[PDB]
Parts: sequence; C-alpha cells; structure tokens
Amino acid sequence: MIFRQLFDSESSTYTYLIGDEATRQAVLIDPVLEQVDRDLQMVAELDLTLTHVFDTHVHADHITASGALRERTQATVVGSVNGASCANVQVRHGDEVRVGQLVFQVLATPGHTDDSISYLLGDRVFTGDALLVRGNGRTDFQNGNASQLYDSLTRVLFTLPDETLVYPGHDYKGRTVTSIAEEKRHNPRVAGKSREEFIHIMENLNLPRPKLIDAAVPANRACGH
Amino acid sequence: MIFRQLFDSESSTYTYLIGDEATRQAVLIDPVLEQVDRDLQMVAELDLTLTHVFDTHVHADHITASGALRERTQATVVGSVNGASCANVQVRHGDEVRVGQLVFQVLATPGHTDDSISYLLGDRVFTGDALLVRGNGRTDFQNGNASQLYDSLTRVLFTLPDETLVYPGHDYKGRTVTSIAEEKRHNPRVAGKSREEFIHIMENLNLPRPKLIDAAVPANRACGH
Ligand SMILES: [Fe+3]
Ligand SMILES: [Fe+3]
Repeated sequence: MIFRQLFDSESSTYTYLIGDEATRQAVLIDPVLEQVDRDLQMVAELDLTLTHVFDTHVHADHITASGALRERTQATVVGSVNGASCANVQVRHGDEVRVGQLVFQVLATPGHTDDSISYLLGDRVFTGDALLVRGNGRTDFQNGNASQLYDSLTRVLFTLPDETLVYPGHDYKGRTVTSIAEEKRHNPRVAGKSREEFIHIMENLNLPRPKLIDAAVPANRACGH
Repeated sequence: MIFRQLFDSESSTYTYLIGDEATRQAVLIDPVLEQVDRDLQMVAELDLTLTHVFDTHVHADHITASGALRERTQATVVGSVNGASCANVQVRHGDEVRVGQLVFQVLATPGHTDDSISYLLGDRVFTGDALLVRGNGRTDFQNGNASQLYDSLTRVLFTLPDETLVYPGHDYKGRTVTSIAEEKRHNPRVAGKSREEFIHIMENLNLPRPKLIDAAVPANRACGH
C-alpha cells in the first residue's frame, strides 16, 4: 500500500492518497478543489492512476474536488446515500469499495452530519469529522445530532481493534494521526462521559457559524460545482 | 517503532516523535518551544518517556524546545558539533545515536547551514532543511553554501536506497513526506541539474530574510534559552 497524507492550510483539511501497489490504482479521500493540481501531480509522480475519489461527508469548510477530478481523470466518485446525488457510487453501512486490490469497508458514522461515513482499510480508518484527534466534529449544523455521534463513536468506531490508526478529516493543532486505543482513554468528550453528558457538552459549545457553510454545502451537494 | 509527525503552523516546522516499543524510550526531532505541552502530552499518552531530543540544525524560523524539554524530562540533547555548545551529545558523520533499541545513524548534510545533519533510521531519513519535498533549504544565510548542499543531496542522501522515506523539517504546501526515488527524479533544482546549474539557481533566488533569524539563531545556539 502506498500512503500519503496531504494538508490544506486554508481549511485545515486532511486529504488522503491511497495507492494499490498491484494495479497502481489510487484513491483520494476528501480532496480539496484548490489542491487539484497538487494532488494529481503527486498521483502521477508516484506512478499511480486516480480511479476513485471518496468523500466522508458533505463539507462546509471547503469545496470538494471530486467533481473537478472526475472531469480530468474520469475517476469514480464515492459518497453516502444521503450525500451528493451526483456521486457515481453511493454507499451505506456494510458496503465495500474495491480500489484495485484494496478493499475499503464502509462504516456509517453519522453525528457531525447525517451523511457522514468512515472508510476502514485494515489497520487504519478514515473517520472524517466524526472522530478527530482528541475530539470530534460539531453537531449543530447539517442535520447533526449529538446523540447519534455518541453511537457512531462508542458503538461503531470504538469497537474497532485498539491498534487501529485513526486518520481524521481535520486538525487545527498539528496532529496528523491518532488511534482507537488513544481515543478510548483520552478523548475529553467521550472517555468517562455518558450519552447525556456528551450531549450536554455539544449542545452548549457556542461556536461561531462555519465560515463557508452557505457556499460549500450547496456546492459539495453537486460534487463541487 | 512508534511514529508520530507533528506540525507547527506558525513556522511550518515538522516535529517527529519516534518511540521504541521495547524500552518505551522516545525521541523528539526538531521540537518547537511553543508546542512543548503538546509534545509532552503526546509522549505520555503513548506510554513513552522522552529520553532524547534531536536537532537537525540551528533553526532561524523557530525557537527549539530542546532546552525546555531537557529541564522537564532531563532528556539528552543531541546536535551537530557545529551546533549548540550546550548540547549534551555532539555528533558528526558516521556516528550513531541509540534511543533504546533504536539506532540512528548520523549523516552530515551541510549546505543549508554548516551544522545541518540528517538522521537515518532504517527505512527513513530525517533531513531537516537539506532535502525538502520537491525542494531544498536556502543557502544564503548562517554559513550556507550551495556547492556544499549539492554534494549533500547527490552524494550523501541520493545514494541512500530508493525506497527510503524522506521526512523534511519543513513544508509550506501541505506535503508530509517524500522518498529518495521521487527526489532523484522530480526535484526541480537537482534532477538534470549540474553543480554549477544548481549553484546559480540558489545564488539568485532573491528571498526575504527569515524574519526571526536574529532572534532564533542565537537562542537556538543556547538550546532555546
Ligand atoms: Fe465537516
Ligand atoms: Fe533551517
């Protein structure tokens, strides 16, 4: 497996490039529109071919590049059934997405948004804004739900093996990766917290409205158009 | 081996945490003073003990945390013989630094600075500002020399195995890692460039002086004191 983590300073978004060493097929997870040239340049120079693009959820902080990438490489766009309608492959819990020899298992992890999903790839999982490094995404927009996010964290993600690496969709403090074992112990909002305790925290976070939410959400519904 | 890459947005500096699974000894490479609490919290939560702190070179963009870390954990500060005098272990080309059962081989890679070195750990090398992702550090300050840097890249670093991962001290475009094979083929300043060609490029880069060099350099020669 060929693995590359990409960072977009503007939105603090993590883009993930996973390549299959057999078929040389590559997939970009949560790519950013402004970073299209960077991403494609990395794919080519690593001697891979972009055949898939995954979106963990409809983003409100950046414009997805899935649409722009599909125009350039004819890659398959994958998303939640509750996500962008123009996505070629719409997946739900239990589904699998084949990227060459790579088999991604789809995990439904709503809470941040109702269309939020996670991609399990063996020893690692890409969780988007559901599970972050020592935190989690907000639940006050995009039909978010604190109670639902608690289920996605404790029952869906935390049941994964301890050594499983967690690659989040964002980080604002310079952390690049965490693990399930780490979060089951040191997550300030979930570890030692009940559902009601977790709900009370999220409902009273008092955070400013997402900067690009009124622009990004409609655009990302159309795969960034 | 426990590996964690940390990013400091203010200086675009990459800090590297390498932990030994056997002895639980950990080392921080190029730690940032403003990120001391973050770094130590990561070391503890990963069940490790900071015993060593490496610095690739005297930095001109941020204050090193080696001194402050030495105050808290009594960690061994390692640096070049031309680096900070208050460093406990001063190394040169050919030397080895052992962090538990981890064996770091020291590679002398001047050019950016006269005290710039690289740490080889098996399948990966930490190059500081000598070799960057699709680039290299500037050679017009703190005893920098384009001729030396060309030699450090082509004769010292590029002779390492192709599959060797390269973890740079900085990146300003969101790239986290490259490899020797990639840079031998796609480095815009060295690939297909002679020594004289490379020198003339660096001689006329026309860059603004690092707006911290007058504060950071003398401070980092005192290990961030
Ligand atoms: Fe989000
Ligand atoms: Fe430097």
